[PDB]
Amino acid sequence: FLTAVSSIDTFLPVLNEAKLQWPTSALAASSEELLGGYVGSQFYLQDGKYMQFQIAGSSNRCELRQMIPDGGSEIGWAVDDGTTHTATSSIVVPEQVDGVEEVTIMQIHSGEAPQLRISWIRSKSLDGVAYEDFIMSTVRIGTGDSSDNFVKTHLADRTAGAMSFQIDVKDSKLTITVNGNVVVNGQDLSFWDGTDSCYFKAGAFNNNPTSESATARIKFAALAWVDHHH
Ligand SMILES: O=C(O)[C@H]1O[C@@H](O[C@H]2[C@H](O)[C@H](O)[C@H](O[C@H]3[C@H](O)[C@H](O)[C@H](O[C@H]4[C@H](O)[C@H](O)[C@H](O[C@H]5[C@H](O)[C@H](O)[C@H](O)O[C@@H]5C(=O)O)O[C@@H]4C(=O)O)O[C@@H]3C(=O)O)O[C@@H]2C(=O)O)[C@@H](O)[C@@H](O)[C@@H]1O
Repeated sequence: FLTAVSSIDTFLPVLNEAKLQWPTSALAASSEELLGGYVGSQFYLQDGKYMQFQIAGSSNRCELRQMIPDGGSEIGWAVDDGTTHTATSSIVVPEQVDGVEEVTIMQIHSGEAPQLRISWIRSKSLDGVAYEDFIMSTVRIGTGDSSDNFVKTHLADRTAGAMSFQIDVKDSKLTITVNGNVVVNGQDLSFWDGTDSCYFKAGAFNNNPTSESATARIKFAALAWVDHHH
């Protein structure tokens, strides 16, 4: 068998507060199964150090979903509880194979919709400007499908090396920090006030591929989910 992610220390904290959804939103592995060596080509320890996710198919996923720690059930939190909800990661996004067009690698999601997706995308025009092979944030400020429901931002061009992300939610404001630099500062999340079902996700969620067989692949050198009280 392939080497399991839980065979080293690095990812135990997040695995203790996650379930794995694969190849759909249906459960693939509970937190205890993840901590206890769940492994396959979709989810294995790569190069002795990376938690690697792989998935093919439109809207299929191999994704961690935030859980209450220590064997608990699904978590839900609010964007304005006065704490800071923080997701940190260090991600190697390799060159994606032909047919893969957008891969969501971190999210904030609720009972109804994704508040935030951080995704790699092959090609995209944003605000009249073309970008290629880059990392994007998509924030929902509404529940509809037209442009004004979203704020989409170029976060960084994709790099060969690891790229760090920090997602902070505090007092209905979102901050995104890439390689130590604040890119998105205080994006408003007030539309979501009253929602108590938000949670973090991370991994690989395959969006709008041109081929159903093309396999997205994303490597995490680090991932953590932490609520900071103030
Ligand atoms: O490309 C465009 O045309 C526009 O796309 C806009 O972004 C899109 C994305 O491309 C994706 O389509 C994205 O997909 C969302 C999807 O709409 C749902 O919200 C889905 O929800 C699932 C949850 O992630 C979660 O896995 C949930 O799990 C439940 C479930 O009951 C399950 O059975 C289990 O037992 O318990 C779990 C639980 O843990 O809570 O299931 C949900 C499900 O219905 O399957 O999540 C995906 C997602 O992961 O984000 O939607 C966005 C969008 O914003 O609508 C945007 O880029 C726009 O600019 C483009 O024009």
